[PDB]
Amino acid sequence: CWLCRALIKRIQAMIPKGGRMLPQLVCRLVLRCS
Repeated sequence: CWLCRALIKRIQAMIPKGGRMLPQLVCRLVLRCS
């Protein structure tokens, strides 16, 4: 009478995630024109 321990380890595999590069430098940083 347990098994539920399997659903829990599942959440364990779904905890991943991140992202976030933010490459706006050259965009508004250059605008040399000259």
